[PDB]
Amino acid sequence: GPVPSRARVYTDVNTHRPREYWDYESHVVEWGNQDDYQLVRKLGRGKYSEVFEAINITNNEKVVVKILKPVKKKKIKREIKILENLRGGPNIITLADIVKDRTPALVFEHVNNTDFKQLYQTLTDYDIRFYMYEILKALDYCHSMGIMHRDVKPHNVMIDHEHRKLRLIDWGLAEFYHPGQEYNVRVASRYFKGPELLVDYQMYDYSLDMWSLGCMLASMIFRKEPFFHGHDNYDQLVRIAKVLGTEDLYDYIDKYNIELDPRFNDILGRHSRKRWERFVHSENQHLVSPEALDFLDKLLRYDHQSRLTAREAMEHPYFYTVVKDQA
Ligand SMILES: CCC(=O)Nc1cc(Nc2cc(NC3CC3)n3ncc(C#N)c3n2)ccc1C
Repeated sequence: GPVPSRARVYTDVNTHRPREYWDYESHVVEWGNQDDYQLVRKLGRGKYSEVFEAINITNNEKVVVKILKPVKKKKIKREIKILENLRGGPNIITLADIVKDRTPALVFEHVNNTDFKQLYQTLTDYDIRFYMYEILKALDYCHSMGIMHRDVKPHNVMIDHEHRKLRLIDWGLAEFYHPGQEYNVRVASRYFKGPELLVDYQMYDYSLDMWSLGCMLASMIFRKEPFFHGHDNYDQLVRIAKVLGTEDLYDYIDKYNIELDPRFNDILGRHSRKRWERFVHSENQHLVSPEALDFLDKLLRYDHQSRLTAREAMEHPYFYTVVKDQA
């Protein structure tokens, strides 16, 4: 069977906490008063919810309400517990309230978001570095708190551009990291799935989030959304292999003694590792630096153990200007 793996960092953070921190099955939800909110307008939909703008009539605050579709009580408890554990951390969305009426509804802080597919197009080199740094602060925090997001992607990053304000949202797929735990690989949107998910390696960790982040960075600096455009989960690994190369993929599989689905054998083929130069063009060149490419290269690795940590990523030369400016 497959070789075990442990997170390089924050390995035992949960083991050292009282049981109640991570044992979300035991959590008892604190319900607020539904009558404090009036729905204003529909914002959109999710896999597990319908999302509204509302107003708290107690204090006239704008709020966002996520009314949950039918989900197991333990999955709702997990998201609540994680949001409560992370509350106050840098750039983490605030869960304001939990209400029922017998559908349960999560009430969040409102972020005045600029349209994903209209904001990114205006971003400068500096803007990308700045917002990437802000996401890294949220990820280092949640990882340090023993939590994997497992769904990092543009839709889950709210940006109020006028206020240079960012929040990482939608903790519905997030989970506590426990050394030895075999996690569900059916997580994350296709284009952002890490190689560990695609090859069915269950003993993954915080490093999953760093792959997803690298996918985001590539899409932003290269003006290519998505970067890895697979047709399905199988073809998704092929798209990755056409860039990172098949030699390193098969090295990863060997190292962990992973049993590769036989479907893959006739589709992965043989690919060279490509230089990042082939994605640079006259339109995107203003976003691309040696620093950007070095950083990206160090996130997008097959081997989860070799990817930068959040805290290592924050020390990369790509961010030196940002770090100086924040003083
Ligand atoms: C809260 C529901 C969730 O977890 N995901 C989600 C959010 C959403 N839209 C949104 C949209 C906004 N602001 C936009 C209207 C100006 N905000 N602001 C804060 C939050 C939050 N949290 C937010 N979610 C649309 C679809 C889904 C699935």
